[PDB]
Amino acid sequence: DVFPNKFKAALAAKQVQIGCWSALSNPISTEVLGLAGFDWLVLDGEHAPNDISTFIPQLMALKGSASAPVVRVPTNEPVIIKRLLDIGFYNFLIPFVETKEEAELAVASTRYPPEGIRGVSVSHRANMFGTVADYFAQSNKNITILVQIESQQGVDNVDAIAATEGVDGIFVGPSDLAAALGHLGNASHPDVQKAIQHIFNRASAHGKPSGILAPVEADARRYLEWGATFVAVGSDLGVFRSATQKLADTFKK
Amino acid sequence: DVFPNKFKAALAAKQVQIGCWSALSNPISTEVLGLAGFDWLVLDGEHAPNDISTFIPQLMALKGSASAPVVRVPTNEPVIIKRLLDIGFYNFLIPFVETKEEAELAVASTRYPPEGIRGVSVSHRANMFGTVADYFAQSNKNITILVQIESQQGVDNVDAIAATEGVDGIFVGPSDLAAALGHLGNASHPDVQKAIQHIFNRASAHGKPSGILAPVEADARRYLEWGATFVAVGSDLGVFRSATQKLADTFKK
Amino acid sequence: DVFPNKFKAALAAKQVQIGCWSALSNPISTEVLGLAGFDWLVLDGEHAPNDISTFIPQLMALKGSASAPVVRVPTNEPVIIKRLLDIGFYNFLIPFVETKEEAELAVASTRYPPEGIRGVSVSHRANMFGTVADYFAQSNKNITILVQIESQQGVDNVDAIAATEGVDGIFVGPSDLAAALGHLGNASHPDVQKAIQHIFNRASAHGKPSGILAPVEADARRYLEWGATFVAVGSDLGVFRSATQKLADTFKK
Amino acid sequence: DVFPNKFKAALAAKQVQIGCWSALSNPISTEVLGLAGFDWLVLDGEHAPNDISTFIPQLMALKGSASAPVVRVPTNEPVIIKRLLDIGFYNFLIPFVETKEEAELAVASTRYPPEGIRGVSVSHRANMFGTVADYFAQSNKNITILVQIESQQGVDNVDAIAATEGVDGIFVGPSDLAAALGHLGNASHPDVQKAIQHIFNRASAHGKPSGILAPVEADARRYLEWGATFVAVGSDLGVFRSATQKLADTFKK
Amino acid sequence: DVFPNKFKAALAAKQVQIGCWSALSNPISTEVLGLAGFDWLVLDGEHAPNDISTFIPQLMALKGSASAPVVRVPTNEPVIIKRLLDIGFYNFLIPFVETKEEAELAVASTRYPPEGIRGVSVSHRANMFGTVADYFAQSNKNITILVQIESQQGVDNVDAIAATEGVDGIFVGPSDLAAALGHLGNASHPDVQKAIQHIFNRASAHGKPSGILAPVEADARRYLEWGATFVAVGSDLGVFRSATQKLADTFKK
Amino acid sequence: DVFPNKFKAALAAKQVQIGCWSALSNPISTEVLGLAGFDWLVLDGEHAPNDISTFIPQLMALKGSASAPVVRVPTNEPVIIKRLLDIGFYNFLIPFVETKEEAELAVASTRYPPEGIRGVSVSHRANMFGTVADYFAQSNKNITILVQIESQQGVDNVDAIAATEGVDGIFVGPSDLAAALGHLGNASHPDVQKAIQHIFNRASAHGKPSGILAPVEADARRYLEWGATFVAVGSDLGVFRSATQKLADTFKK
Ligand SMILES: [Mg+2]
Ligand SMILES: [Mg+2]
Ligand SMILES: [Mg+2]
Ligand SMILES: [Mg+2]
Ligand SMILES: [Mg+2]
Ligand SMILES: [Mg+2]
Repeated sequence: DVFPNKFKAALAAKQVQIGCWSALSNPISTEVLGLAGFDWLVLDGEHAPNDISTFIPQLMALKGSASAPVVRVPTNEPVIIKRLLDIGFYNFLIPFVETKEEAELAVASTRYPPEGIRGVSVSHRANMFGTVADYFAQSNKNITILVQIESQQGVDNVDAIAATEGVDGIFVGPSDLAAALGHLGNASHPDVQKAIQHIFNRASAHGKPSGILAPVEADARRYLEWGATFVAVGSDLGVFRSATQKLADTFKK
Repeated sequence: DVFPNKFKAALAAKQVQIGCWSALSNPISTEVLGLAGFDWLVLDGEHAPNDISTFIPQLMALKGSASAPVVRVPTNEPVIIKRLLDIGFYNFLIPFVETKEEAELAVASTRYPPEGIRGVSVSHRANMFGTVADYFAQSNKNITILVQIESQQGVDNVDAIAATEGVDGIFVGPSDLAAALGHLGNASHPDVQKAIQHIFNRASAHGKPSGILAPVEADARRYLEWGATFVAVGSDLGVFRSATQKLADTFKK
Repeated sequence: DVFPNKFKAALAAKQVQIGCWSALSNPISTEVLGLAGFDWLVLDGEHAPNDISTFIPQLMALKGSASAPVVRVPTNEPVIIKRLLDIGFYNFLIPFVETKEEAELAVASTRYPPEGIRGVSVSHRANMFGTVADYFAQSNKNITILVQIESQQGVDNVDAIAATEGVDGIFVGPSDLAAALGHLGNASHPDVQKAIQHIFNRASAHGKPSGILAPVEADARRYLEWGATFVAVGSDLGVFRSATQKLADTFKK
Repeated sequence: DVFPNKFKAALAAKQVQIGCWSALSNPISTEVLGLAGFDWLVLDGEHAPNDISTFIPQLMALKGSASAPVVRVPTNEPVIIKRLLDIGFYNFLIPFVETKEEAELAVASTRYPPEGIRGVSVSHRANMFGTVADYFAQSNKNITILVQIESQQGVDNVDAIAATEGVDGIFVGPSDLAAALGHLGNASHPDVQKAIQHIFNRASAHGKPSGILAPVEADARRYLEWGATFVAVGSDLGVFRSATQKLADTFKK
Repeated sequence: DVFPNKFKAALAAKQVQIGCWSALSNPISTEVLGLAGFDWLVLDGEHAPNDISTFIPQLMALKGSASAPVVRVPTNEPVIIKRLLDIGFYNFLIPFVETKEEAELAVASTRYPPEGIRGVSVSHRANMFGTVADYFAQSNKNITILVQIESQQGVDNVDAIAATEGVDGIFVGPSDLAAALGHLGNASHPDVQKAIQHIFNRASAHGKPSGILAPVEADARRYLEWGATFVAVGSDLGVFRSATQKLADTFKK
Repeated sequence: DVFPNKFKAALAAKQVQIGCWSALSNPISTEVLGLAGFDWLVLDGEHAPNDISTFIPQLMALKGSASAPVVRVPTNEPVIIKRLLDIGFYNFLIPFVETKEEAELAVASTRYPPEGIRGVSVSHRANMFGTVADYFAQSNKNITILVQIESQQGVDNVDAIAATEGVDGIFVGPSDLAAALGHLGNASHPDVQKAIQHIFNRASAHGKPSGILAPVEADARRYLEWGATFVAVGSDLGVFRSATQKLADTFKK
């Protein structure tokens, strides 16, 4: 049931995918998170204490969950992507995608030659140790590549990036984008808001779905109205912090 | 700093202490939990996958937190209590205390001879490796013992148990008490509610504060009105499960 | 999905169940082991370095596997069984069951009151954090109890043990039985073989299936012919040791 | 290589064995500790955060070290001893041995039937997965049992305990003995010193070597003069705490 | 109490800071190390088995310690620095800083745009999950950057490096410097000694404090006399090795 | 006994070395794997979930094994090699070695200046914390460098690569080579077979031994006949998968 990648297809079909970020970096809470019904969960390897050692336990925790696991790599480089592919990730979120070349490299990092440069191994979690049918051929067509536009250069080259073959979705990272535009900590600033819609619009111009992280409901709904389809509406860490604080406050004397 | 035990003092003063249960068994989420402001947190070793290997990481995660760490032991026996004391626990929740003798044994398990049977070690987290002043003497007077009345025999012997020297609080375990009274999964049944009130009354009669676990706000508020002072109003697990499901439902209905 | 317990049903139907022991105590190899197709896998907590900290990772590794996970507890006592139940084990192998009383205690340790003495918790892996329907009621009828007859007293009391309500299967532990009969390391001795057949006969007399661990194919096949139905035919450790040595020998003689 | 047990032989010969306690509970520092040249190292499972999960890593860290690994069990009970034996421990320190019966039980817990009650497993670290020659037979004669006399009853019954077959050494636990004699934290009190000498004398009377833990050089040297042969002269924790504080003080006064 | 960074200020004030290296890579011994009173502790990620998985446990172990935690990164590259910042490190030691450009990149790696290129996340250990006041603004002014001059190129460009804005301290790595000058294993060679004082002197010429690692007391004091202020006087590993060996030797027969 | 490197010498002597790949990434099974008698074991860090955290436990597990540990790095870059050297690896397998420059960099990454660029540390597992005699000098001559030729560029430059000083062996990675030649998943294709023998032949032309991974016996023997000497004949993962599946199939009804 590994292939076809249902998430990748849903995205292409322009269907709304509701997601949740994951930074708690442990299999116990992540197993619980997998019961919520989110369409996709982002195991953050860039801003959370996640790595191969924590990723496998969480992927195992998510076995049976309807949620599509997505790894947000620490950076766009071929080696860590090679390693994350074999441990079982079929969907990737690439931070700071600033040029056409970088978008091409990200895609190539997930495809075996001649299409890409992915290193070959005959047995691992990805092909469930040789039990995944026609693995080598099917893998090349079933990896989701979501590139993050969150820098001025990325915005400048958004068209070339979105036009890149293999780039399945254009994702806006609000915090870094805001910082890039001189508005650190203030993504709601008008100029950042304009940049966001511009990114969504250019994604659409190239037939690629757009996405974003929006933990504030009002923002998430506005982005959805603007045409975004794969929207992360919060994070396990954020809801845990908020919910635990609220419970304590409710009884505060 | 370690001593005097403020939590123990707060209980003796019959001051309200709002707590939260912990079963996520990992230092990452627990550090966040420590920011909530709960007066006490129960690291569950009876019904959650916690053990000494997970307890120390979480105790370290809670260093600096205003929340008093309390360990709920897997069972009332000397050995594990001996080990939990040395790793840094100064507050204990003892499950299934059904007789005066069992109450006395729990207390004795936390005190050095001649008062108790606690094994002696000269350096460990508890005396912060020899840096806690007058440790041996002060330790015996600074351990909190909270006994759980959650069985028919426990209810029958509640007076002798509450009258036991060293028993700092009388805690009601709703689920086991309900089951013991023939109402598994129905702690709201009048038979159970009546026993709870009775337990609270007898704790008061012997000058000991009473407590209970009540994840439903209405229940927690009723128990507080009845006079319980150390009330756990939820769990990190319950809060996490509910909050994540809620976020998903908000967008997926 | 969790209930009804198919393994328990298969045993009641006297259907053959081929199992494999597990002592490698890690999620990496165990996930691979789950692909083999064994009807049941025994995560050994008595003679292998397994504990709750290693059990959950392996249970997660086995999610989706057709193999029924069975835990062989370190000893027949209430507390550890209580803890193993909540982390997600629905099938148990109990070592050294020597009397009717011990058999009854093992069964009781897995059932909530009034039928048993199992401690109650409202959320854990066992009820998949509150998502298992009618959990409390169904759990009591869906736990498999396999008792090990591996001592002289166990043999003497095999009838009373097999007649005990809740005892789902009569399992022979070859090594301990051989030692108990004065033939340490020689389970093939006629004295031992005779006791095994006798045990199988008495299990059948009380309508309970019998089982045994037999890493030698000829032995396993003989025991199956004698009528044993849940037979462990090897271990991940034994298989690994043998296969790796064999590969090396093929080239180094 | 595994057998014969050289440490056990050294004790029988009444040869001095200098040991060091270990509580740092991790393989990194323990590997370094194994380079020190101590005759024996005690991996403390009673007063340090050690358990099977930390024991195997440290045993592996000590492979090749001339130091004999000794585990100090959390308590004198059959089950944990059974488990510690299989993971690779051949030398045991038993806390609170107070009667002849308890001494006999500790010994029996390490020997296979008919001599003892040790559970049988055909492959584990102890027999290095089936590579230790004549394992079953040799194991029964190669386990070291060191009993701790550290309670008033233990002192009263020291003769019967020392006379017990299988008891290889009589070890004095200073801290618990002092506490038992009403001198908590004052093992130097004459009452305690007198009991120690008496214990040493009775061990000698029954042809068994005596030992003790003495982190203060003057104390260790006095005990050696009195006739103790297996003396732990410190702990990795005590040495580390002292040495690091000393280095800091050298520059900060 | 996260900001202001007291260590960073102390350094700027030219106050002597006594430090200790840490390579034991575990929270147990590191918690003990934090009680010694060192002004700073270097959790080595370049030559010790430390990484994100070991760093968080040790940072938690150091909560409450007066010692300022400093991470010595594996190499000077933006990605690992990004990750180490979010896990809670506010002080960095950068190995092999050989050019002005590299010094600039190291500084920029720790500052949010427009000042630097640090990736943005709204919740993590660094801002204690949103509880650190005015975090985004304050963080950019509270990160300590200590660059290592330990290569011939670094020596050649020491002036440009020390003149770089954001470079708070010039640290000499003796072992690599010695090797670079053709004196591997002999930092005491006259030419290496001259290079060291030259580095200290150029640091001073640009108003930046100088530092070095000197486990031999005589060397540490000489360097202090030469004007160095942040001097690491040993390591947890070195003192442990020395102290354990000395204890054993003291009793060697 | 660390130096001289016996494996490195055996290779130079053109002696056949039978190896086995390791991807199970845990110390339990790897300790067992070390008993098989393979001449070398490759702890895979490129296609298996291995890293520093898993490498040290496995190296400790292999202490006492006659098998030479070899790490296959995730990629050819100086930083991870620096780190792997200090943790105790003396033999390296470098993936995708495509040019003379890259071969030179790999060699240099393992040698201290002036020969190479290896970073210097005075105490770590590699010099067993200062106990390895004449370490600094001997290390530079005792590291085995095995470069992988598994790309078209590597084949084109095989002569320059094999001629590089310090390159001890030319290893063919079949899967990547096949993919590079347009035959993904089909290394048996005639053109790949020709490329393999060509690589072996060019290795010989420069006096360097050749090696390859060949899990199919017929292939391994053919390669040996072609002149290859360090041949990996399988993997722990592959044999485990095959052997466990076979055992289950043997009894399948
Ligand atoms: Mg971003
Ligand atoms: Mg309860
Ligand atoms: Mg048995
Ligand atoms: Mg003691
Ligand atoms: Mg250096
Ligand atoms: Mg390859």
